[PDB]
Amino acid sequence: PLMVKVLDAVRGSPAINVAVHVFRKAADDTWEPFASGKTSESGELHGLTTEEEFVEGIYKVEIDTKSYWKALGISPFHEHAEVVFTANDSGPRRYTIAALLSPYSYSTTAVVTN
Amino acid sequence: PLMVKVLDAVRGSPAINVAVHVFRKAADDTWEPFASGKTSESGELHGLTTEEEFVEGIYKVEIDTKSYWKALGISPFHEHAEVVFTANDSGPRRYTIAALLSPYSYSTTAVVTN
Amino acid sequence: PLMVKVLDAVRGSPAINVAVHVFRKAADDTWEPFASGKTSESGELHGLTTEEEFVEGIYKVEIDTKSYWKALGISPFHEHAEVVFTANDSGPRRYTIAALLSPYSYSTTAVVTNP
Amino acid sequence: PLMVKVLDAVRGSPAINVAVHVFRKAADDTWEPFASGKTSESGELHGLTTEEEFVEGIYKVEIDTKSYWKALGISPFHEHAEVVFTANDSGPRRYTIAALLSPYSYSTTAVVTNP
Ligand SMILES: O=C(O)c1ccc2nc(-c3cc(Cl)cc(Cl)c3)oc2c1
Ligand SMILES: O=C(O)c1ccc2nc(-c3cc(Cl)cc(Cl)c3)oc2c1
Repeated sequence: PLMVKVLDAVRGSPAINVAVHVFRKAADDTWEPFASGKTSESGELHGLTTEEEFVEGIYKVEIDTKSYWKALGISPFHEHAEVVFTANDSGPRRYTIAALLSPYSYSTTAVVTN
Repeated sequence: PLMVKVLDAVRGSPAINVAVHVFRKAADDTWEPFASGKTSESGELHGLTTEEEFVEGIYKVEIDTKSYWKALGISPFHEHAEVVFTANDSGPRRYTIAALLSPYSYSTTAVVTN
Repeated sequence: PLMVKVLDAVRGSPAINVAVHVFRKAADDTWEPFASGKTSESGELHGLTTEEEFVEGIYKVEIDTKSYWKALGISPFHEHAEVVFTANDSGPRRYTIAALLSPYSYSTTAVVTNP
Repeated sequence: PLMVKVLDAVRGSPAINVAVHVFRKAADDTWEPFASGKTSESGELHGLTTEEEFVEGIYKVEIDTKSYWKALGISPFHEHAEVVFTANDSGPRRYTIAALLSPYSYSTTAVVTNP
C-alpha cells in the first residue's frame, strides 16, 4: 500500500541506498516510528507496510538526502526531505511517494491509485 | 531502450491517454517522425522503439499536455511539453523520460540506466 | 536574510496568503518557534528575522500548503511542505526558500547569497 | 510584458548568463525569431519585448540549458528547455517564465498577471 521512489536529478539515475524513515503521528502529536529501509538499485523501497497495518492517519516520510549527497562527495543544502500527508480510506488504495533530488532542491509528488 | 512516463500533479495519478510523439533530428535540422503512442493506465508508454532503431542522435519527445488538461475540463498554459535530448552510446542504455504535469507548470527528468 | 516565495502551479500566479512558520532547533533538540508570517499578493514573505537574530542553527521552514489549498476549497494531499537546513554556519548568508505548489505535489529550491 | 527567470538547483543560485531565444509562430506555421537575451547576475532577463510588439500569438521560449551547463564544464542531458504557450489572446497580460535547472532535469512554471 506504500512505496517510496527516489530519483537523482544530477546524475539522471535512481537514488540508490538512500535511507528512508516512515513515522505515524500519535495521539499526543509526536511522531512514532512506523517503517524504514534503504532504496534499492531502482531507487525504490517496497515492503514498508501491509494493508492491515497502514490505517488512516498522518504519516511522515523522511528521506536522508544529506547522507546521499555526502556519499557522492557533494555538499547539499537540506538536512533531509520530509513528506507529510494523510492516508484516507475514501481515496485510492495504493500510495507511491516519489521524490526528485538535487543538491539545493527537491520535488515530490504522490501517485495514488487503485 | 526508450520509455515515457507522465504523472498528474493535480489529481495525484498517472496521466492516462496522453498523446506522445517522438521525433529524430534529421541532417537538415528538421524533425522527422520517429515513434508515437498514448500513455497507458499507468501513465507509461512502452514499445516506442527497438535497440536497432534507436541510434545516437538528438530526439524530441512532445507530450500533448493541452489536450490532456482540456479533456479534464481544465484550461492549461502550455501548448505541449517538449523534451529534447541527445542519445549517447557511451552512457547507459535505457532511457526513461518522466514528466510531472500541472496546468501552468511541468517538470521533467531523465532516468538513464543499464 | 530570510525570504520565502511561493507560487501556484494550478493558477499560474503567486500563492497569496500562505502561512509560514519557521522553527530553530534548540540545544535540547526540540523545534523552537522562531518566526512566522504570511505571503503577500506577490507570493513573498519578507521581514521574518534580522541578521542579529538569525544566528547559526538548523532551521525548519514550514509552508502551510494544506491550509492554503483548503482556503481555496480544494482537498490537497500534503499536510505542509517542510524545508530543513543548516544556516549561517560559514557566517551570515541570505536565504530565499522558494516553493511551487500543486494539490498533490510541490517543489522547493534555495537561493543562497553572500552579501 | 515578458520576463524570464532561471535558477540553478545544483549551486543554489540564480542561473547567470543563460541564453534565451524567443520565437513566435508565423502565419505559415514557421517559428519566427522574436527576441533574445541573456540572464543577468540575478538570473533574470528583462527587456525582451514591448506591449506593442508582444501581440497575440503562440510563443516559444527556448532556454539554452545545454550551453549553460557546458560553459560550467558539465555534460548535461537536455539540449534546451522549450516553453510554448499562447499569449495575449484575451488581451495583454504580463508573463514570467521561470525555470529551475539541474543537469538531468528541469522544471518550469508561468506567472501570468493582468495589469
Ligand atoms: O512510480 C513510479 O514508478 C515512478 C516512475 C517515474 C517517476 N518519475 C517521477 C517524478 C518525475 C519528476 Cl519530473 C518529478 C517528480 Cl517529483 C517525480 O516520479 C516517478 C514515479
Ligand atoms: O518571479 C520571480 O522573481 C521568482 C522568484 C523565485 C522563484 N522561484 C521559482 C521556482 C521555484 C521552483 Cl521550486 C520551481 C520553479 Cl520552476 C520556479 O520561480 C521563481 C520566480
